Amino acid sequence: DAVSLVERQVRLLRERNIEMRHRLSQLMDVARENDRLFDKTRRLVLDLLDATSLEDVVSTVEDSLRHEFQVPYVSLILFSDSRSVSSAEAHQAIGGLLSGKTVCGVLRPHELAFLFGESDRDEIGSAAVVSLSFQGLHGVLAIGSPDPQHYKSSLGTLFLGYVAEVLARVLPRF
Amino acid sequence: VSLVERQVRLLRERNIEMRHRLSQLMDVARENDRLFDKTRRLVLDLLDATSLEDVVSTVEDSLRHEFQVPYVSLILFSDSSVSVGRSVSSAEAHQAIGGLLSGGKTVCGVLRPHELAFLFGESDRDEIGSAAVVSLSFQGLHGVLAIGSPDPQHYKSSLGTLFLGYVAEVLARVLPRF
Repeated sequence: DAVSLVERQVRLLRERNIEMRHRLSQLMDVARENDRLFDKTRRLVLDLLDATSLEDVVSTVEDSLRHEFQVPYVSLILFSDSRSVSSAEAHQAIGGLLSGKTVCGVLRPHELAFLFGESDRDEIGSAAVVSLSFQGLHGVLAIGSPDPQHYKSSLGTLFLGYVAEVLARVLPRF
Repeated sequence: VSLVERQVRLLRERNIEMRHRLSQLMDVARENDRLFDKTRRLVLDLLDATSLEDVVSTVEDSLRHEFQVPYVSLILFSDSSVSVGRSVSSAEAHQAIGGLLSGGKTVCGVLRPHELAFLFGESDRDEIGSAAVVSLSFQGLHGVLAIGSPDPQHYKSSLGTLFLGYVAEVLARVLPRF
């Protein structure tokens, strides 16, 4: 009885210590990931600020999103009356999507077609899109993944809005 | 009964040490989230700055009241020094803290009295325990940015390392425009 009590103290302490090892490990994982997202975002921001052409801006954003952030599907479409479409062509295709806020989850078939092309549409389960606007509408930036759980919430798609904020301020310089 | 007593004693120590370790890790994660957000906002505010005054004012107000740093120094270098904020000549800067301007590192966030007195105007700068200093250079040396804390271990923090350096890089790029 006296030993059974202290034995139970040992079981309870072990359970607690195992539980805290799980939390510690889970916290160290998210810490490491935020360090990455932070570093990749920094390099993106500085590379965008140091861009000398519109082509270098586009290349920077696509290279980073695809190969630093490991986004399966990336679409950056700039609007121009001069890839890029007319603003009027953009509203004809996907008008009803743009209206500062990030839209995510299951987009409509015809919107996935315009952003990601006919082929890729079908392998995209979730997607997040944002308008590139700062003192004018400069285009649209979209990211997509086959996992429909990825890019369903604001949490998973938060970086997209941060990039769009900076990218939208950089596009007018060209 | 003494094997089981010995077991409980070591399990308790281990348990206590883990709790504290996990607690600190949670505090650090929370502070880093707060700092990520303030940095994001500062970067955009800087890109949106419409003047030199707006640039320097935004940095100092943000670092002091958003980041909540107790000691803040922003000095711009200029021969013809005319400004609301602090402005000294590059020559004068280098006489006081030139080793750090040239890209040098301090030993354990410890500045020397004359360096503290050059960087920090706060009447209680004598209470600074550690500091981080970074020069503002991008296609030229534009000035110096410095933060200080009463805590001697603060120079090792994510603020002192990551965030300050990134703020400096954006600030160094934006200053040339004015």
